Amino acid sequence: SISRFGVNTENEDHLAKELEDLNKWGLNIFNVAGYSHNRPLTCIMYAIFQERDLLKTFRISSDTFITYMMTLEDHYHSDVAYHNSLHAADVAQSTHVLLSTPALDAVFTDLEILAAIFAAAIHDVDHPGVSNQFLINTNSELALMYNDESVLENHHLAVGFKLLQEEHCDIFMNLTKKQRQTLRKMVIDMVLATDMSKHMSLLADLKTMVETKKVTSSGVLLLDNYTDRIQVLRNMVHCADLSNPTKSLELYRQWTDRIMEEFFQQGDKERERGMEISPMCDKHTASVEKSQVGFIDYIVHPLWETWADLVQPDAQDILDTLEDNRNWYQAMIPQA
Ligand SMILES: COc1cccc(Nc2c(C(N)=O)cnc3c(C)cc(S(=O)(=O)c4cccc(C(=O)N(C)C)c4)cc23)c1
Ligand SMILES: [As]
Ligand SMILES: [As]
Ligand SMILES: [As]
Ligand SMILES: [As]
Ligand SMILES: [Mg+2]
Ligand SMILES: [Zn+2]
Repeated sequence: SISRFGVNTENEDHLAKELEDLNKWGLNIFNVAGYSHNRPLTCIMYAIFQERDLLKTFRISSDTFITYMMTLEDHYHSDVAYHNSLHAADVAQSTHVLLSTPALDAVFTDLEILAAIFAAAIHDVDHPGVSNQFLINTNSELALMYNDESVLENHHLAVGFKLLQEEHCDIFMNLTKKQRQTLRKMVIDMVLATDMSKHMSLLADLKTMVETKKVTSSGVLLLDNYTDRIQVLRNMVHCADLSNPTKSLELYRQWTDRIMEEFFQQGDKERERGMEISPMCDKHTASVEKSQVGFIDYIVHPLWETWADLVQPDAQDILDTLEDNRNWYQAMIPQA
C-alpha cells in the first residue's frame, strides 16, 4: 500500500495528515500535490477507492489501479495552468464528497459510485488549455476529428477509455460485460455533460426536477429509475467541476490565478494568430475580479442554489461560502 511517491520521509506523514480530510469539502488538494511529488490525481484516487472499498468491491488489483492512474495523470499537461491533473484530482475528491451528502444516502449503486468518480478523474485528460471554440476556429485536428461537437469532451473520454485497452492498465477487467457496458454509458454521459455549452440546458432540466422532487419521510430523495439517477449524477459531476468558488477563499483564489493564467494564454495565442481576441482572454483589458463576480452571478450561484435546493439542507454552508466569496471579489473591484 503506497504511502509516498518521493524521497521525502517527512512527506509520508504530512500526506497522511492532509488525507485525514478526504471526506471533507475543506480538503486542500494543493497540499496533497505538494506532499505526493506531484501525484495529486494518483494519490487522491487511491485514497478515495480505499475509503469506499471499491478495489475490493470490483476486484481491482491495487497494482493495476496505480499503473492506470499514474498514466492517466501523465496524460494531463503539467504546462497547462488550470486544466491539469490537480484540477482533475480536485473534481474527483469533490465528487467523492457530494456522493455522501445525506439527502442521497443509499440512492446510488456501487457501479454508479465508481462511474461517477472515474468520470471526474478522466473528465479533462489531455486538455490542451484552449477552448472548444478556439479549436473549431483554428481548424484543429481535434475539431476535424469531432465535427466541432463537444470537441474536448469527446477527446477526454476517448483518451480515458483507450488507456484501459492495455491489459496492464485494465482496472475494469473483473467487471462483467454488462457492468462494463453500463459503466461506459454512464461515464460518457457524465463527461459530455461537463461541456459548458450544455450548461444552460442542464440547469433548466435540473431546476425542473427539483420542482417535482420527492423527499421521503426519512429525508432521502426518491430517485427510483435510472433516468433520474444519471441526471443527478451528471449534475453532481458538473457541480464538482464548477466547485472552485464554493471552497474556502484561500483555495478559490489559487484556482482563480490558474484559470486566468490559462485564459490569458489563449488570448495571447489568438493575438499571435491575428485572430479576434475573446474578451475574457484578453490580459490587456479583462478584469479578473469582475470575471469571477460575473461567473458566480450568472453561472455558479444558479447551479449551486439549484443543487442546494435539491439536497436541502445539505448544501447550505456551500452557498454561504459562495456568497461570501462573491462578496470578496466584488469588494475587490475599485468601482461601486
Ligand atoms: C467547465 O469548463 C470550464 C472552462 C473554463 C472555466 C470554467 N470555470 C471557470 C472558472 C473556474 N475556476 O472554474 C473561473 N472563471 C471562469 C470564467 C471567468 C468564465 C467561465 S465561462 O463562462 O464558462 C467561459 C466563458 C468564455 C470562454 C470559456 C472557455 O474558455 N471555455 C472552454 C468554456 C469559458 C468559466 C470559469 C469551466
Ligand atoms: As496516496
Ligand atoms: As497501460
Ligand atoms: As472548467
Ligand atoms: As476567453
Ligand atoms: Mg472540461
Ligand atoms: Zn474540468
